[PDB]
Formats: sequence, structure tokens, C-alpha cells
Amino acid sequence: KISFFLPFKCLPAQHRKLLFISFVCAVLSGGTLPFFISVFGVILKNINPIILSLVSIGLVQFILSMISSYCMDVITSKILKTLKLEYLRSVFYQDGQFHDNNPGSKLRSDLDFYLEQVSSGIGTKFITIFTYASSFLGLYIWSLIKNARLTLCITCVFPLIYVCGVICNKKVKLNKKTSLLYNNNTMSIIEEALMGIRTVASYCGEKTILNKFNLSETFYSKYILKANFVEALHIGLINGLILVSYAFGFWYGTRIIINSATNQGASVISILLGVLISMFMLTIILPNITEYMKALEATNSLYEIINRKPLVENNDDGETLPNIKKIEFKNVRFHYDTRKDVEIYKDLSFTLKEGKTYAFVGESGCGKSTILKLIERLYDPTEGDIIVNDSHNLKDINLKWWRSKIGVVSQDPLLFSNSIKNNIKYSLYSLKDLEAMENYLEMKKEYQTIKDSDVVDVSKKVLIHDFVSSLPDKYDTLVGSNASKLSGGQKQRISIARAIMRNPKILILDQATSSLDNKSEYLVQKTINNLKGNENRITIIIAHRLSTIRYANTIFVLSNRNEGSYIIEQGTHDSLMKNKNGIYHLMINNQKPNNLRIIYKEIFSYKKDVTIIFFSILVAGGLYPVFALLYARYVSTLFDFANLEYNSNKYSIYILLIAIAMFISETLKNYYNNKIGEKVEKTMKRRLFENILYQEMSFFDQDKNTPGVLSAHINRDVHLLKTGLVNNIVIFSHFIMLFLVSMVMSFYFCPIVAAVLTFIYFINMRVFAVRAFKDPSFLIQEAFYNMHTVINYGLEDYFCNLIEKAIDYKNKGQKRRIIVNAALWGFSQSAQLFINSFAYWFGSFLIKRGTILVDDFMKSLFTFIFTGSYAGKLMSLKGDSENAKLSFEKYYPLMIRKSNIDVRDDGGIRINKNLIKGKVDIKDVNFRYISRPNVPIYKNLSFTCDSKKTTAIVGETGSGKSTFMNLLLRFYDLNGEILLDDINICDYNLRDLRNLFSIVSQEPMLFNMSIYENIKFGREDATLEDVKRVSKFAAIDEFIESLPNKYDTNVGPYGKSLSGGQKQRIAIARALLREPKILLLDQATSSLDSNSEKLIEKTIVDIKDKADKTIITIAHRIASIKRSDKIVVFNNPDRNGTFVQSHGTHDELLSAQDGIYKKYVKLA
Ligand SMILES: Nc1ncnc2c1ncn2[C@@H]1O[C@H](COP(=O)(O)OP(=O)(O)OP(=O)(O)O)[C@@H](O)[C@H]1O
Ligand SMILES: Nc1ncnc2c1ncn2[C@@H]1O[C@H](COP(=O)(O)OP(=O)(O)OP(=O)(O)O)[C@@H](O)[C@H]1O
Ligand SMILES: [Mg+2]
Ligand SMILES: [Mg+2]
Repeated sequence: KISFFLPFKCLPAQHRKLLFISFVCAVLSGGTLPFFISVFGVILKNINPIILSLVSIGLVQFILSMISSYCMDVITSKILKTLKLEYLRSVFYQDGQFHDNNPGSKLRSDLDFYLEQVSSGIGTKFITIFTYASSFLGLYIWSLIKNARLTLCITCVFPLIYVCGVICNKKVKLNKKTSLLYNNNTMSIIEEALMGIRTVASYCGEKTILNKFNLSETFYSKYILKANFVEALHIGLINGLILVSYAFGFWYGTRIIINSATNQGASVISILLGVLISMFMLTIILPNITEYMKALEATNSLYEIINRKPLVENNDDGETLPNIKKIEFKNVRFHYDTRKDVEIYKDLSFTLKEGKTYAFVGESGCGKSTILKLIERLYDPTEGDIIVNDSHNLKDINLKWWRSKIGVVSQDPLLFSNSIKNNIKYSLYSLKDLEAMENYLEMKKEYQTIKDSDVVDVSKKVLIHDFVSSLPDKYDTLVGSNASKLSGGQKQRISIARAIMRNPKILILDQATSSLDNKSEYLVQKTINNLKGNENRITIIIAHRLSTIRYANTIFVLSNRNEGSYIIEQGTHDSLMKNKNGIYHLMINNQKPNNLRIIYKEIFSYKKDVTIIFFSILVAGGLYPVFALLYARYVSTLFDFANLEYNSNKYSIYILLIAIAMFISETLKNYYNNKIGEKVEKTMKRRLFENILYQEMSFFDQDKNTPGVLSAHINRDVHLLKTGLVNNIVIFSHFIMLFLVSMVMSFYFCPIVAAVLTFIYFINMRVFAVRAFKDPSFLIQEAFYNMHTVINYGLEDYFCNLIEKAIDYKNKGQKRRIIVNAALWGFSQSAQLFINSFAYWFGSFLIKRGTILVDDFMKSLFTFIFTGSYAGKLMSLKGDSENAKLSFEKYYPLMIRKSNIDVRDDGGIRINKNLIKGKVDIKDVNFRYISRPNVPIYKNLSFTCDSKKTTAIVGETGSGKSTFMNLLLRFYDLNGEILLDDINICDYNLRDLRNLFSIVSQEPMLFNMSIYENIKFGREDATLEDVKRVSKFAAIDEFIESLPNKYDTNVGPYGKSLSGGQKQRIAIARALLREPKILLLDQATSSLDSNSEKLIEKTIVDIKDKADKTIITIAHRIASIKRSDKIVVFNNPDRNGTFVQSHGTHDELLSAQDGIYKKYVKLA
């Protein structure tokens, strides 16, 4: 065993008393039915006071049962809050090795899988057990005092039912665990598809994903259906065993009758009829024990994750030094966990003092960013040490205080999606929390102390104050998901400002000036190298353009030329190039309302599946009241002896025949339920995702249709249907069949009372049917995608407290919807006696009149007890049925919506890839975004690229360079024209338009498949030989052939298990395999050293030496621009638009008229 009361362990003393009250106020309400029997039996056989007593005990039953339902639904939605908060707080404090093996899409699935079990095992189903177990003892203890030997045969049977459960549970968890893995698999395909929709749409790979989705769901439905078969057999078998035992009891009971009535109604019949009700209660109890025993394992598995202990603990056991000096590596080694057989470092060691600048240079696979991550203690070394100030090791200093001084600008900027000033002010929270919380909550209030004076000047210091002051909502406008609204240089400037604001002692810049022109870079560098406090700090620059590090106290050069990188040179700018003919000299010489009808229509189509369940419900529903015959026709044939033994042997065999029919009906009722529900779930899951995957780009720029929201809709609110909407109907049908059989059985005795009270039961049945700060999922996904920023700037408790205010905001009807359900639950348990009292009332008159007898009245009233007692099951699945309908109503329009720009339209000019000139002409252009329609960008653009020529485009940051590309691929429609071979782009049947282009985007992206499949994206029919051929021009087919599982190696999610230079060359290779007619490049050499850069340049100029390809490029390095044919300059003198100024300079007209190009040539 594990335990019993785990979910109720971590509670305060304010809810434990509520638990005690809810426990005690149910046993009382349960022990009134046998008390009612004991009173009614003695009072019937002998007017106002008795009716008043009956109504009074009914009322106190109502009042006692109303409280237990209110004081139980309050604990449920506090446990379900506490667990979910404790889960995702010991995920932020976990080390980095935990995040490599456990992707973010694997955690959400487990979370919202186990919480469903916990919710469906501690709700209203917890109290029905205890309130129907009291009625068991009330009738079992009564029947025991009279004759115990007749009754104590089932206690010998209790051990046998305990054995089926063990095996029938052991044969379940295997399949459930095997299905959870494929669930985790198919959840990692949705997020990666929605984040990279711009690439999927461009390469037409939105059909390859559907096949993976369908395979992963097909291997899932099989195992889940195989698992939920055993559970339909277990409960179907227990009923049969119980009825067989009852048959043995009846057989033993007839023995004393045949003895006495021969050798010398009846009380024995009464005893057996009292025993029957106990078994009828066990029929209701047992199918809720399992669902409670499923929750213990789930919450155990959750506490297993919550009580994890990582290697790098963020305790408060560290130290606090005065100041920072002399970081020092000493014989460091390191390797990663996935690739245990791939070493990186040989003998890494150096020293760094304060008040100086430093630099790192090398190839694109060495260890630079790995050092960046190794300083901040995301990871730990294996053999060396990072001793600080020659008397203290880094594994003994307080991590919070150490991170309270470092400013970071990473190789991939990661901003949140609220606003600019809040993103810039987030740097200070981790310092104010140190000021307040370590003095004497004083934290949540001092965040207002941060005034709007430092934001202004720190924005002035990065040349963004002018642009941010021109648009509406200066410091209040919001940025989209991953800051998709802004541009690259803008995000770099925002991150630099966020780093400067806190005045760090240590600063680490990792390719921060990659997407910025020469002039702004020079000005920003002049600003940073004279900032206040520069007399004592340590700045660490990493760069590929060696012009920015001309001044530096030391320059470290390192290489790996095949078992580990190492340093080869040390010296300044002047004392390094003139010394020898090393690598550095070569480098510097190189540079120089009625919607639910859609569901039922799908249910009433599997015609042979709805038939069997119907004929099984018809048999399992009414076979308890049919026993009423078996006694009557038996008791009618007691005083006709000399043939009694024949009947006695006959009716026991009839009971056996009924027992063997209970089994089949129950198990076929319980299995085909889930079989029908899963098949609705699959279709409703597929259609939504399929429709969403073909929509346009503006649909994804909206505020609410974010990637973290849609996945939750799909998974959760398509899974809810199977349970709620398809099980509740089955329950209603079972109840209806009980009622329809009981009303037939009651006419057999006396039709008057039946015709009277069926009306009342119909009315009481009608009551049950007709009675009726953003989201949490946004924040959780937004945190899981940007874990590095959140760990660097110390933002765990902030999001923790911020998600609580959304859980509470979503729960507002959580208070009103409970009292209604509690009143209904009380009315279910108290609607039985109010009717019996009225029956006695209007029966006394007719009995006194002399028209109806007492016996038939009694045994016509007694037979409705089953349908009176079964009403408690009409309240176990109400909330999940309502939530499902609400969710369906608020995701149906996504399912039905259609797109304006759809690739499936197959009508238009079909274009062949044999006769194409490749001329792109522009007549006039005017464009404006919908997110902020006051900012004009383009005004009368005019330029051309003729055919098989090379064209270069230079401009200022924010001018619209990476917007022409998007307009050219039908991401956004137009006022103006763009012509390909003198015909507009809107009339080409864009399946072929997107076939002959090939882009190299500004931020590459990869998926969790292998390299072989990522390079084959789009073009499925291709051999490994073509891949080997095309991976040679990319200058990457040496690293891959030094690696286990060369082309079968699995990259991580989004490409995090590779570097930036590799991720980019792989994208280049992917673009070259398609054999494109038009090649679009956008900063294709931003993260590459000069050697790889000139190799790819050799490939490009070789391709340019021959015809049959039209190339367009964008770059800031002046070196790779002179070899073009025409150079186009964009400008924006007054902030109203852009127009062409220069045209066709080609490095021969650099200063003829006043322009900007004459600066960009000389500044670098
Ligand atoms: N999570 C990971 N698991 C396993 N290996 C990794 C992981 N992240 C990076 N690597 C490997 O570590 C090596 C070093 O990568 P590094 O961070 O030094 O790239 P880089 O030098 O910054 O590249 P660039 O110079 O182009 O920016 C790479 O060869 C890469 O394959
Ligand atoms: N999704 C969007 N919604 C609204 N406006 C946008 C969106 N994307 C870009 N913009 C606007 O377009 C302008 C320029 O965008 P773009 O990214 O094309 O410039 P860029 O030339 O790529 O900049 P860089 O040269 O730094 O990459 C920005 O000022 C921005 O306000
Ligand atoms: Mg890097
Ligand atoms: Mg750009």
C-alpha cells in the first residue's frame, strides 16, 4: 500500500473541521431509510401527528445532507490549487540538466493528466460511498439478529473479490504508461508547428505533420481501449458473484420451509427481501472505490516530482563577499549529458581582473556560449574549478547574490509580451527583493518605487528614445508573442537597455551588435565604453566582426585543430597581427446555441455500436424488480405441498440464469461507452487542428489566439467530451429503464396508486435536467519558452504570485454554482419520504372507504424503492458536462472559420519550373500594419531586379527590409503592385509560387526530428546521396561525420541542442536542396566566422558564374556587397515613409551625391 488520506494531508486547521462536519453529516442522512422502514412497518398495521413526524424527519434529512455537499466542494478547489502551484515552483529551481531531458511539452501533459484523475476521484463521489455504506449496515445488522447463519455466507466470499482487483489493476498501469508516452509525443508536434508557422507555410510542409499526428493518435487509441476493457469486466463480474451467493442463500433458506411446513407468507421472505436491498446498495458503492484508488497513485506521482532534489541547489546557505575580483579557471573539463562521448575542452584556464575589457575569438563550434552558461552556474564542471578572488569557490557562494550583479545579452534575445517599460524595469525586482525581504510582505509595494526617470535616460543611451517617442503609447504599447511586432535591432537595443539599468559589476555581451549598422554600432560602443562606474567592472565581449574589439587589454584566440578546443594566442591588437603569420593575421587580412447538434449527429451514425449498448442497458436496468415475480409465484405455491422440492430447485436455477446475464450486460454496457466516446474525440481533435493549420498570418498576430492557448483548448476541451457528455447520457438511460420497468410491475398489483405517483416521479425527474488578469496557460507557456531569462534575472516568485491572481479570477461563479448543486443533492436524498407520506395519506381514506385492501397497496408501494434510491447517481457528472458545453461553445468558431489566403484553392495560372525569367518589378507601394494603423512605412517604392543578377539592399534599422520578403510570399496582402514577369502575384495559384522561392530567414528554426528529416523538409522523395552532396556547399559535412548517428542524430526541441552557426548552415543546406529558381537571403552570415563565410561566398559566386538562378541578399557587412551588380538604399528623413535614393552604386559610386553609403564604406 501507499496510504489513504494523502490529498487531505497539507491543509490548515480551518478546512479539517469542515471535513469532519461533511463526514459526520452524511452518516446521519444515510441512517434514515431503515429508520423510516422500522417506523412505517409498525404504523401501517395499526392522522396529522404521524404525517408531521414524517415530514419533519424528511426536513432534517434535507438540512443535514445540504451541508456535506457545500463543505466538500470548497476543499476540492483548494487542493487542486495547492497541487498546481507547488508543482510549477519546483520546476524553476531545477538545474539545467533537468531541462535537457524533460522538455516543456512533457510536463504540461503529465500535469493536466494527473489533475483530471484527482478531480474525478475526490468530488461528489467521496461522500456517496459513506452515505450509502450506512444504509448497508442499517439493513444488514437488522437481518443479522433474527438469523445470522443464513446471512454469514457472503463474508466467506469477501476475500475472493479482493483477488480480481489485484490482477485487473496490474494489467492496466502498463498500458496507461505506454499511452502517456505517445500523448507526450503528439503534444510536442502542435507547439513546434504553431511557433514555426512562417516556415511551414513557406515550404509547404503542412501535410507531413498530419501523418505524424495521426500515427501517434492511432498507436494511442489502441492501447487506451485495451486498458479500459478490463475495468468493464471487473465490475461486471462482481455483480454476478454477488447474485450467485444470493442464490445459494435462497436455496439454503427454502430448506427450513420444506422441513417445517411438511413435518409440522412467512418471515423468511421478509428477511431475504431485506437482504436484497443491501446488495442493491453494494451495486452503487463499488464503482466509485476504483476511481478513488486511481487518485492515490496520481497524487503520489505528483509529490514525487514536487519532492525532487537537484544537484545545484538554490538554498540560502551561501556567502556574501564585499566585492568581486579575480575570476580564475584552473584545468576545466566539461561534456554534455546526451552526448557522453563528445569532449569539448582540453586544458581551459585563464585569469580576469577588474577595470578591463576582454574578447573571445574562434570557430563556430568551440565553447564560447558554453563558457557563458558555465560562469552563471547553470551547469558545473567535471574536474576543474572557478575559484573567485583566490580564496572562495563558486560552489560555495550564494547564487542569488552572485546573480544580483551580472548583466547578460544573449545570442538569442527573449522578451515577454506585456510592454516595454515593464520589461525594462524587471531588472530591478531581484534587487529590491534583496533590500526588503532580508531586512524584516514588503516586496509587492516597493515595486512602485521604481520611477520612470531611469527608463528615459537609459533609452536615450541606446538611440531608441527617438523612435519610441514618435509612435502612440510611447512606453505603454505592447509587443506580441516573442516580440514578433518589433524588429531585430530594436529587440537588441531593448535587451541592452535592460542590462544597463541595474549597473552590473559584470557584463557579458554575446553577439549583441549583429543586426546593427556601422554608425549606430560605433555610437553605442562609444556610449558603453564611457559609462559611469566603468573604473571598476568586467565586460566580456564576444564577436565575429573583429573591428569592434580593436581596443582591448587582451584577446583570447582558441581552436580545435579533434578531441578538444584550446587557446593558442594571447595579446593585444597591435602585438598579435605583426608577430607571426598565424590565424589572426589571416583573419584581419580577410576582412581588412444549438451547436451541440453537431455532436449527436456523429453519435447516431455507428449503428451497430449504439444497438448492442441499448439491448444491454435494457437487460441490466430491469432485472432487480423482476425478482418481485419470483417471490410472488413462489409464495402462491407454498400450501400445495408434495411437489415443493421441484419448485425450490427450479427457482434457484432461474436465479443462476439471471446471474449469468447480469455479467454480459454490464461489461458490454461499460466497454462500448468508452469505445463510442474515443471515436468522437479523435475526429473533433483532428478537424480543429487541421483547420487552424491553414489560416493566415494576421490570425496569429491577434492577442488571444496565442500558441499557449490553442493547445490547451485542443487537448483538454476535446478530452472532456468522452467522460462527461457520453457517460451522463448512459446514466440517464439506465435510470429511465428502471422507472419504465417499475411502472409496469406496479400495475400488476394495483394500478390506481401507480397512475397517481408516476406523475409525481415524472415531475421530480424533470427537475434534474432543466436547471442549468489573463489565462493561466498563457503565462505557463510564456515562462517555459523563456526559462533562461527567468533564471538570469530572478523571476520565479513573481510569476508564481502572478498566476494565483488568474486562478482566482477564473473562479467567480465557483461560489454560486455550489449551493445549487447542494440543494439538488439534498432534494435527491429527501424526495423519497415526502412521497411515501403523501401515499399513506391518500391511501388511508380509500382503505377506510372500503375499496382497496392493505396488502396490495403495501406491495405496490414497496417496489418503487429501487428507482427512488438510484437517484443519487444523477448528480455525479454535472459540472464536467457543463464545462464541456461551455468550452465547445467557445472553440466551435475556430473549427468552422475559413481563411482569406488558402493554399488549398486549386484555381489560377499554373507555372512551370522550366521557362522562367525571374524579373521582379515594383510600380508603387503603400503599406500599413493593422496592429497600429498610424505608422506609415513605405511611400512610392521603385526598383527592379532584372534576371539572373545579384541585388543588394542596405538601409537603416526599422526601414522595412524584412517586410518586402513577407509581402513577396503572401503573408500579407496589399495599394500598389508587385509584378513577377509583368503579372501580379495575386493570380498565380500560390502552391507553385511558394515552390520556386527559397528563403533563409533572419531567425532559423528546427524541429525535434533528426537532421536527415529536417533537411528533407518539404521534399520527401530524396536519397541520402543528395543530402551528402548539398551538405558540402554548406561547409558542414565534417562535423556531422565526426558524430555518433551521423545523419540519424536527434536535435533538441527548437534546435536548442545545437549552436547558432550550425543551425544556420543546416538551413542553408535545406534551402539549396530544393533546386530553387529564386534565392532570398536575409543575414545569412551573421553568426559565421570568416573562414566558413568565405567558403559559402565561394559557393555563391560559383553559382553566380553560371545562369539559371536569381539571387537577392540583405547584409550589413560592406565586404560582401561590392561584388553585387546593383545596390539599393532606403532612407527615412522625416518619419512618414521610405523611398529610394541611390541605385546601382556597385562600389564605384560611393560618394557622388550626399548619402549615407559613403559613411558605411569608411566606418568599417
Ligand atoms: N544541450 C546540449 N546538449 C549537447 N550538446 C550541446 C548542447 N548545446 C550545445 N551543445 C554542443 O556544444 C558545442 C559547443 O557549442 P557552443 O555553445 O560553443 O556554440 P558557439 O561556439 O557559441 O557557436 P557560435 O560560435 O556559432 O555561436 C556544439 O558543438 C554543440 O553541438
Ligand atoms: N507584426 C507586426 N505588426 C505591426 N508592425 C510591425 C510588425 N512587424 C514589423 N512591424 C513594423 O515594421 C517596421 C520595420 O520592420 P522590419 O522588421 O521589416 O525592419 P527591418 O529592416 O527588418 O529591421 P532590421 O534591419 O533591424 O532587421 C518596424 O518599425 C515595426 O514597427
Ligand atoms: Mg553561440
Ligand atoms: Mg531583420
